[PDB]
Amino acid sequence: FHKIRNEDLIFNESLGQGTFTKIFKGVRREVGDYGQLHETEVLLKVLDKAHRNYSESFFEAASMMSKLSHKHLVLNYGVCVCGDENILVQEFVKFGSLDTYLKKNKNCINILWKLEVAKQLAAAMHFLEENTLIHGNVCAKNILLIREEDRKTGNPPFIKLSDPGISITVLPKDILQERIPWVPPECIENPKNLNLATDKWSFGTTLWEICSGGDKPLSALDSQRKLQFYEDRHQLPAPKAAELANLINNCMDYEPDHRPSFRAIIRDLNSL
Ligand SMILES: c1nc2c(NC3CCCCC3)nc(Nc3ccc(N4CCOCC4)cc3)nc2[nH]1
Repeated sequence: FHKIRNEDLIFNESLGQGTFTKIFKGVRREVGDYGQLHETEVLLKVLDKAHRNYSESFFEAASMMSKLSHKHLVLNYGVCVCGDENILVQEFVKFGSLDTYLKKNKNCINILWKLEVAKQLAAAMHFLEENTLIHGNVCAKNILLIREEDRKTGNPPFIKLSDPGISITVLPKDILQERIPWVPPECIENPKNLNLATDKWSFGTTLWEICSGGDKPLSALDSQRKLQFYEDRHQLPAPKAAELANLINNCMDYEPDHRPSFRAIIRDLNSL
């Protein structure tokens, strides 16, 4: 990772929090191409000091996203490690997270918008699958909107996938359980079971989110009831906008080997 000086980072407004993290908008002072000085908007992700013993997995998650270059993956700019502070410096994405956007605009996002975003997510996941790279935390909170639909020029929305955060292979079991039904049943059974098939299941859950106006599936269930939902081999209810319900259920197959390839998923989306 490129090291960024603490003195070159300005922290501004809080945008939210993740698992053991706090997230801020900020500014990076840098020398750009041609030696020109710039002050650039950036996303600053800060690992909680109390959880600094997770720093390796915190940074490894961003490393994954920088292994490859792709138009649908958020860019990492560098890191700042100062004292007990572990900071990831990333691309600031203008319109924020997809789950909040879907809720704010639930009454003016139509099925073609949802389909285009699903296709873009599937394109990203196909790229990762071809590179045998596991993401491990596909969810609408980890999708960011670079630009909105422009109905007048026929320009679609454009999304990027963000880094997965600290891996479910090291997180406390209670956090994995709270993340049902994004975490697949085999990973609840054994977090070592994390596999490319993991991301097909989570992709299904994320499609459910995309079709549900920012509702969170099973949010009314406490953790014990979420665990029992998997024990009973239940499926999520069809979204009211049900056009992708079959694909959701095909991806959320309790048998990992039966989940479709992302090539097959894209074929299904393109046939709609
Ligand atoms: C990598 N990770 C990113 C973000 N993650 C946030 C993490 C906390 C919840 C909101 C998204 N936000 C980013 N930008 C935001 C842009 C607008 C935002 N909102 C717009 C709608 O009104 C609320 C703020 C929020 C975050 N960019 C980014 N790159």
